[PDB]
Amino acid sequence: IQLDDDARVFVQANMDCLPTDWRLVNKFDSVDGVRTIKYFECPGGIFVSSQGKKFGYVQNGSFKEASVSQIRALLANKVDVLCTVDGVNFRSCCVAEGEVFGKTLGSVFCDGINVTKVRCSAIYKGKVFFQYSDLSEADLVAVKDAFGFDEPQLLKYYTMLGMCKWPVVVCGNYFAFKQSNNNCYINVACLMLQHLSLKFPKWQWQEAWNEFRSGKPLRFVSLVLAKGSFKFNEPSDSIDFMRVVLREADLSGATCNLEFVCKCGVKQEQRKGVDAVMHFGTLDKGDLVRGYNIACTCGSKLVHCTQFNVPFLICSNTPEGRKLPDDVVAANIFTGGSVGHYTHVKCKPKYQLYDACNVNKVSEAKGNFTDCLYLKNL
Ligand SMILES: [Zn+2]
Repeated sequence: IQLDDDARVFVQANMDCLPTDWRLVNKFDSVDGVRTIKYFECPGGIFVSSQGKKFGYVQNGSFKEASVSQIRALLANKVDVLCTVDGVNFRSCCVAEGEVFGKTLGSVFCDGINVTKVRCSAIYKGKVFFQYSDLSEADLVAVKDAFGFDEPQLLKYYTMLGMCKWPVVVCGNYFAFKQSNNNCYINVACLMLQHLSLKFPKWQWQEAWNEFRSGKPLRFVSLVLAKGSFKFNEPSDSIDFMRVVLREADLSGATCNLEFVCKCGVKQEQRKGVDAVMHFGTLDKGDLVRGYNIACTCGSKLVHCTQFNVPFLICSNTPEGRKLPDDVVAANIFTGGSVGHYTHVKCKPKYQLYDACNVNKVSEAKGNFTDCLYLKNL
């Protein structure tokens, strides 16, 4: 015949199999004077047709040339979806069935999955679609309000959401991440965060945290990796991850009084929030009260905490072998060597080692500990 490849495909496909809503025409007509072959009749008074080799449709009395995709879209049931950039304001949009979402929506995620190249279907009806390309200044304001991100951070977030497909499994009363991409610093950090009650002012963070608490941490993890300077597949410190998390949380009630003494002189401060609950340079809470030394330009500062008003404490240090202080609830261990694996112990009632996705009663654990969590006697 003389039809275009696509058009030939479409026309002779639905020839040896004429669909339900249709009707075989197969006739000649004179539309706007021009000889036109009408192939089929479709709902809405549309006749899929050809003016020789040009392809299209007749509606009312006019012929319009159109791609097989445009026709296929015109005949299809439209699906309505909710588009947003921040998960706070939404607009309903229609997308042709069988068509690719990306065409009309730009880059999009749905339920944590990139669907920029998925083909539309009634299953997506009423689903939320997150857009993130071609963002106006208003959009970026919205994003800064709901995510606390700028544009590069947002793009990083969707990138991580794409790449971080780590299975998460149940281990006793906790969850843990299958090991890959040097993710154990994330694993032990989250094992520690699972003991904590937190709320987050920014909506996307609170929502992600709710999923986290219900055993679905990947979204939240992706937010954290986006907020910080973490690189996929690159090992980092558990304490950094925890710090980013806690910097995002509402810890306004948490304070403590600190005193420093060194050659530079004498300083007294009240630290608030994350600064009140995270401490570096000792693993022992008791040292915070009795005083301990950290390194400084002048050599070494003496550090003393005189007042605590905190929901919990995390004391961290460069990895060291030592007997665990008496009140520790959970701890991170950095086991060096060539690479550098992280594992985690919980102390009560059973002293237990969490390593990837296994749990075993501890027989002997000498170190090297890097983070200790305290919930009582503060
Ligand atoms: Zn000094």
